[PDB]
Amino acid sequence: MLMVKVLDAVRGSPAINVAVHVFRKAADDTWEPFASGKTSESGELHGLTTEEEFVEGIYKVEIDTKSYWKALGISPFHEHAEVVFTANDSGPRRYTIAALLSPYSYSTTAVVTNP
Amino acid sequence: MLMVKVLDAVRGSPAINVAVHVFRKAADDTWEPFASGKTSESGELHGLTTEEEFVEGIYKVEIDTKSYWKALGISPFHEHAEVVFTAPRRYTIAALLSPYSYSTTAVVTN
Amino acid sequence: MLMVKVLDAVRGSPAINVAVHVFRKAADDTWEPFASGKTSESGELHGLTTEEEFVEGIYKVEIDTKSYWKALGISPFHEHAEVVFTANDSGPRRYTIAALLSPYSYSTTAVVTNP
Amino acid sequence: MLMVKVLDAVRGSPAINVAVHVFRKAADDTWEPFASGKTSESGELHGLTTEEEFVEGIYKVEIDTKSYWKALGISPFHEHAEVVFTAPRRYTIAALLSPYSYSTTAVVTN
Repeated sequence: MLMVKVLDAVRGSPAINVAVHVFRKAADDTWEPFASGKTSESGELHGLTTEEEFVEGIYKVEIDTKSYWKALGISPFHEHAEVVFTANDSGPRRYTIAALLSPYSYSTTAVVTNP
Repeated sequence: MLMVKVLDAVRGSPAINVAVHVFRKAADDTWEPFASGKTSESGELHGLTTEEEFVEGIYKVEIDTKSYWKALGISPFHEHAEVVFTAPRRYTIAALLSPYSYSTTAVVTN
Repeated sequence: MLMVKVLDAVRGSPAINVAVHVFRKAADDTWEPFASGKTSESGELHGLTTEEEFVEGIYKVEIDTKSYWKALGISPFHEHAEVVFTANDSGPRRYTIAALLSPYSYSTTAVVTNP
Repeated sequence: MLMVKVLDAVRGSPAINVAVHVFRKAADDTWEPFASGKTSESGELHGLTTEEEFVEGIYKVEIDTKSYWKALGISPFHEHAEVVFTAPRRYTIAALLSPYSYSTTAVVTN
C-alpha cells in the first residue's frame, strides 16, 4: 500500500539503487524504524508494508539523495529528502510517493488512490 | 508588468544569459513578435513592456533552454520551454530548469 | 514507444480525461497532426504510435490543461502545456512524458529508456 | 546570508504568513533552535542570521505548509516541508507549494 518512485532529472532515467528508510512516529513522539529498501532498475521500491501492518499514523520516508549524487561524482545541496505525512486517517489508501531529483532541487508528489 | 526569472536546478544558480522571446496572438491566429531579451546575472529579465502596450490578450513566452544547456556541455531533452497564458496583473513567470525536466510557475499580483 | 502521464497536484490523483494532441514537424516547418487521445483513469495515455511510424524528428505534445481545470470550476493560468523535443536522433527509445498540474504551475519530465 | 521564499502554486501568489523554523545540528546529534519567523507579503523571510553567527555546519529549515493550507480550507498531504543541507554562500531556499506536492530549490551565490 506504500510505494516509492525516484526519478533523475539530470539523466532522464529512473534513480537506481537509492536507499529509502521508512519510520513511524511512536506514542512517545519517537521515530520507530518501519521498513527500508533500495529502488530497483525502474526506480521503484515496492513491498515495504502489508495492509495489516500499515496502521493509521504519521510516517516519514527518508530518501538518501546524497549518496546517489556522490556516486555520480556530483556534490549535491541536500543531505537527504524526507517526506512526512499522516497516513490512513479515514481508511486504507494506496500511497505512491514520487521524488524527482536534481543536485540543487527536488520535487516530491503523493498520489493517493482507494483500493 | 511582465517579468521572467529563470533558475538552474543543476548548479543552484540563476540561469544567466538565457534568450527569451515574447509573442502576442494576433487578430487572425498568428503569433506576432512583441518583445525579447536575455536574462541578467540574477536570472531575471525586466522591462519587456509598458502598462500602455500590455493590453488584454493571449501571450506566449518562449525560453531558449536548449542553447543554455549546450553552452554548459550538457545534452538537454527539450527544444525550448513555452508558457502560453491569457493576460490585477504584474506577472512573474518563473522557470526552474533541469536537463530532462522543467517547471514553470506564474506569480500574479496587484 | 511514446507514453503520456498526467498527475493532479491539487487532488493527489491521476488527471483523468485530459485531451492530448501530438504533432510532428514536417519538412516545410509545419506541424502535422500525428496522434491524439485522452488520459485513462490512471492518468495515462498509451498506444499513440508504433515503432515503424515513430521516425526520427521533432515532436510536440500538447496537453489541454485548461479544459481540465475549467471542468473542476477553476480558472487556470496557462492555455495549455506543450512539450517539444527531438526524438530518436541516435536510435529508437521509449519515451515517457510526465506532467504534474497545478492551476498556476506545471512541471514536465521526460524519462527515456532503451528497449 | 540565509533567505527563504515560498510560493503558492494553486493561487499564483506569494505564500504569506507561513511559519519557518531553522535548526543547526549540535555537537552531539541534536537539532538546536537557531532562528524562526513568518514570511512577508512577498512570501519572503529575511534577517534570520548574520555572517558571524552563520558558521559552517548542517542546517535544517522546516516550513509549516500544513497550517498554510488549512487556513485556505484545503486539506494538504504533508505535515510540513523540511530542507536539510550542509552550509561562497548567500543561500536562498525556495519552495513551491501545492496541496499534494512541493518542490524545493537552493540558489547559492557569492
